[PDB]
Amino acid sequence: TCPFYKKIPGTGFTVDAFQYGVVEGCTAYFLTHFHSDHYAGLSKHFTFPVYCSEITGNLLKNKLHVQEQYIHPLPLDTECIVNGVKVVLLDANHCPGAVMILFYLPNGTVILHTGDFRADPSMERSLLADQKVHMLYLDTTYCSPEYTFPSQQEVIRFAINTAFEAVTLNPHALVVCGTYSIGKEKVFLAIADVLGSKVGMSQEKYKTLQCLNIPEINSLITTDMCSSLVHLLPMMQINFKGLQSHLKKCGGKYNQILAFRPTGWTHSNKFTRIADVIPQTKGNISIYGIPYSEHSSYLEMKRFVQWLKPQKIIPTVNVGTWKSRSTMEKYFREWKLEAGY
Ligand SMILES: CN1CCN(C(=O)c2ccc3cc[nH]c3c2)CC1
Ligand code: NI
Repeated sequence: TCPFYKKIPGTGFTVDAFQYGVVEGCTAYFLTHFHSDHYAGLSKHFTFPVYCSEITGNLLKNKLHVQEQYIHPLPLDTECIVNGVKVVLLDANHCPGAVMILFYLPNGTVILHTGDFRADPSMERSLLADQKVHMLYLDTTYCSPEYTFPSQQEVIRFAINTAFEAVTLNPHALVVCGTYSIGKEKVFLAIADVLGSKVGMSQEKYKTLQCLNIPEINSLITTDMCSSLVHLLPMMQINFKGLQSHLKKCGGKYNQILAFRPTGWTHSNKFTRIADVIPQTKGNISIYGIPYSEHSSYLEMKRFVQWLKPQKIIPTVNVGTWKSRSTMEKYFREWKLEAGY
């Protein structure tokens, strides 16, 4: 059964609701982004209209084999009419193709669904600018003040400088970056760029990246592993055993591995600054966990909501426990009282 927080009232619409069979009364299914918790259920056999961004539509067609006749891509920042209701897609600052959705209900109510997002001040100058929003369906992933992390720019600076130092000291070092979904591409692209290398990867991962409309991508990625000194592997292989195994396969080209795991928040954010981060090392392998987030920090989320001043907030993450729900509700009230809405 489809949960209430995936339904848009006064419409025939659901958001990220593909794992519940045929949802009674749903005339159009929206998909915010191509992450598996959100697309779970879509396949070549899906025969209802799916509304999404162009990038998301490319991934549906080529990775899930959804038939073209049911994929309805919409341009960003453009008023569109869907089944008699005005909608707008906005960039979510999450992974490639991820959007927020504005719904203008026939009765005058305005609803913003953030999908997954990393709130940014730049959103305060989109089409949201002087738009009254009555209901906000909010990505509350990190809705607690302990969740701090650096800017994406600071984390990339650390990664570039770390990789460049290591490989300039040892030209026979290989760099490895973990991945398990789309998103966080800047990590491996920025490192390859500083090293003057293409990024080497599996055919399956290459296929995925070719769907993302990234400028000059043919110049940056390859399936020829032998030509590359930056390799991408599944996140599950980024451990001492898995990396030792990989090094064996490279045929004595390399004698050291520097590897990166781009996590979200971890407990070491409560203690350490990005400049001070150190790896776990065993012999000729080192592994850095770097806090590259594609979700709002607590402070970023707070600033967005206090700027927007919604009348009602509906959380879409951490909704399964009474303790989480009570904690989030207490922060929303704090934010409202501080800002005066
Ligand atoms: C930053 N943002 C906050 C929310 N917001 C309103 O609540 C609002 C109030 C009054 C009018 C009158 C026309 N449009 C309006 C929008 C728009 C500005
Ligand atoms: Ni996501």
